[PDB]
Amino acid sequence: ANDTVVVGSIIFTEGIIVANMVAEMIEAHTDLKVVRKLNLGGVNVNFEAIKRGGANNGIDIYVEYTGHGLVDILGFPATTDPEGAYETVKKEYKRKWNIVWLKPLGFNNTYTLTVKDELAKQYNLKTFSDLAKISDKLILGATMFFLEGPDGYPGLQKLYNFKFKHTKSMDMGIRYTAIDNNEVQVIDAWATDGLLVSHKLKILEDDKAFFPPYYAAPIIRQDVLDKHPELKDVLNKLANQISLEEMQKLNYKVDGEGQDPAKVAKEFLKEKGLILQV
Ligand SMILES: CC(=O)OCC[N+](C)(C)C
Repeated sequence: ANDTVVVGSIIFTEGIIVANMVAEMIEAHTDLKVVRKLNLGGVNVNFEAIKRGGANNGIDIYVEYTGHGLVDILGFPATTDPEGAYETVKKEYKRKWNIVWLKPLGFNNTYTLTVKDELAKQYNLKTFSDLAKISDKLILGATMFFLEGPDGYPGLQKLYNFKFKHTKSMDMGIRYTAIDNNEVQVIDAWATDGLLVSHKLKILEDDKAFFPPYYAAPIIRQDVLDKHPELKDVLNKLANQISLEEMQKLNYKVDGEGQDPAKVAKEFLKEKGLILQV
């Protein structure tokens, strides 16, 4: 039959690694072949693509974050525990879109606000509220995802009354260079970022609990499951197989050591026995 499915990803390190793992798992454990589609734009492009589906110049599968689905359903930022966010997006995406959330991969790749350790020491910063009190002295460098998202800086700024001198929209790797050079003093470090535990930075505490959980999980069209039911158990073989620490190390293999994400993804799966060597 030569059936194929389309796995989509935004172009960023973690997204392409986990999309590749999904692709490798499908090709290793089923007869299906996988088109890897890369999307440019924000955290909405994959959602609109999966509504279209692989037969309609969209995608069939991608790895989504629970908190993004939660804020999209609610229309307002909220906080809840991981199960609250996961069960809510799973039930709602099935009802409204016939999209199936599979099990979480294991890590929570949340937004953070992060400063240099020395700045945190110079002002005894521990929390977002501590930072807000001195924010009028500081420049924020952040990803376009953070600056444009409803769950990002817009709602965060209003809750804490952040007063940064200005914000600079920056590519993901650039923002680490920028804080290192003191071009900015705060960045939206993401919890799994490969360069994070490598730059002498302090992650501050979200003391008012603005952000939702951001647990990554594969999601798939129901009609693709209807045609290839084996995909559910195959993709759920990834369930809880990637801790925060594991994801950070894979991200660093790409961003810090220059390895290509296809090789990084496949070697991880082989090392953990999730695929066998052919
Ligand atoms: C681009 C993207 O989807 O990144 C997911 C991580 N997060 C929640 C910090 C934005």
